[PDB]
Amino acid sequence: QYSPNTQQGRTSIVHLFEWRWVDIALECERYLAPKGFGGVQVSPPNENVAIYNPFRPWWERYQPVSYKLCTRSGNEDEFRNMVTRCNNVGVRIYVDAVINHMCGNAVSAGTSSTCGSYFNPGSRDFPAVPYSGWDFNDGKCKTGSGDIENYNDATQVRDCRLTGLLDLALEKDYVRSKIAEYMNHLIDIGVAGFRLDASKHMWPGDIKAILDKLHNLNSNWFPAGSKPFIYQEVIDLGGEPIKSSDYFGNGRVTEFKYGAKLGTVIRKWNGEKMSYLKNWGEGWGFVPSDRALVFVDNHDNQRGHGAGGASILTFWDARLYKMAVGFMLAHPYGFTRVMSSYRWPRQFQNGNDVNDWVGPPNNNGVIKEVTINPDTTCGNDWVCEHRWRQIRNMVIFRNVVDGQPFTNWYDNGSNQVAFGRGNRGFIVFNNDDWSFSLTLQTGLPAGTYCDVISGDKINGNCTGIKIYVSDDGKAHFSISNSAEDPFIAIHAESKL
Ligand SMILES: *[C@@H]1O[C@H](CO)[C@@H](O)[C@H](O)[C@H]1NC(C)=O
Ligand SMILES: OC[C@H]1N/C(=N\O)[C@H](O)[C@@H](O)[C@@H]1O
Ligand SMILES: [Ca+2]
Ligand SMILES: [Cl-]
Repeated sequence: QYSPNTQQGRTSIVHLFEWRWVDIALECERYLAPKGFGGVQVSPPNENVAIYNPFRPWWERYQPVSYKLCTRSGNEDEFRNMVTRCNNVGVRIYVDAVINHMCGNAVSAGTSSTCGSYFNPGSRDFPAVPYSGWDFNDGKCKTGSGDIENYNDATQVRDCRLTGLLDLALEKDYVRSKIAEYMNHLIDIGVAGFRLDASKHMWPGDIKAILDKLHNLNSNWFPAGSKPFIYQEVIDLGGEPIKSSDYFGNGRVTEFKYGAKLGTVIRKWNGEKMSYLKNWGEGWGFVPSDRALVFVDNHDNQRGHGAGGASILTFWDARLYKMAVGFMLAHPYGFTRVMSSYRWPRQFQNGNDVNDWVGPPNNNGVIKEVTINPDTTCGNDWVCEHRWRQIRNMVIFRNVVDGQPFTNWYDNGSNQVAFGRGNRGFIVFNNDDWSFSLTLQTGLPAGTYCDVISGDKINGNCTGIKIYVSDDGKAHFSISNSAEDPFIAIHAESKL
């Protein structure tokens, strides 16, 4: 249950946030498969409320109306087509499962849904599922408002409404069955696993009951006995009665402390320095590596909607972001998820982005397709971080060094550090305000290696910086604090 089910040799998944199924299918074939990406986390594929005020925000997809595969990303046929094509090329699909709640209790009854399904929040009526008033925790929640009021009370955090979202009575067999019916439909379609949205707001035991109802993966693509990959979104930064460890029996958990701390260290906030990353991992109080799903930023906190705060690094901070992602992909801790976003007009007022609700690039509500520019970058406002040379090459770096131990660590007591992965790869970082020029032990076999951050290895030649490793495994590295990308990475496959 803790295995990603990716193809051997592929070690990361990418979140193609708000992408259309047709665009993801093409991407699997033209880019993801060729570049060695393990899989894709897709946005919720089930019908949601169509919110027009504000105009179609990204968060409307976290307010379910039914389990019909019909959204702004596409319909069920397009969804199945995407899963099939991606699987045939060795790229897995992971579904964002929104199973803790339905839509806001204050949402107007009617057919303002992505598939026209009728729903009535007021009377707890969702005929397309179907769910009724007997299927929600209204009578179970003990708060005066019916919403979660105090996170220090583990009970209301689970039984009450998260900011007004109707809370499903997950203890009922009927509700558990409708949810499992939905998930098994996806499993039989070919998905390899799920991101359980808002797991903190569900009892570990209720999740387990649901998981016990799931089938094994589609035997047309996976070996018999394969279980779906499960990673639960649990925000645990300490200081709360709920611990992410309470969920280890169901699968992996999102380690939000990872990005929050990496961000403060790289930004060099309050005395933090990269030299302190020598014992990065459990040594920093993180969950066990084999139970962790790590990432620098996620769809919520890159726009200040989750946990991590102002320390979180995103594509907006391009230079430092590439460094954080590089460190993450080079370090052996956890299973890595790469973010792929779209640009929106950030409008800061009193320290807060008033346009944090803006949905994906669109034409009157219809999501724009991902266009590919001649330099492999994307158009139509899709950022496509997964296509940035520095990030794409580190995704490959992780595959190449998979299994190799963390070794040959070096640091200058400040912000210039380096380390290798067995004898398959080596990486160097310079985050100090002065240049780095030193000869280091890399542990790599003698030869000429192409730096994969500044360039590529194309037809027996390097398009960027070249590194020369001597017989003793030593090599000289020179990185100016003025370099566009203040770090260098070389591996077994970038060797000339
Ligand atoms: C490497 O690049 C040089 C030009 O810089 C060229 O002369 C040479 O043929 C290239 N090597 C290969 C193997 O293509
Ligand atoms: O930040 C509040 C809440 N909001 C959420 N999404 O908007 C998360 O699913 C949940 O884990 C988090 O605790
Ligand atoms: Ca709940
Ligand atoms: Cl997440």
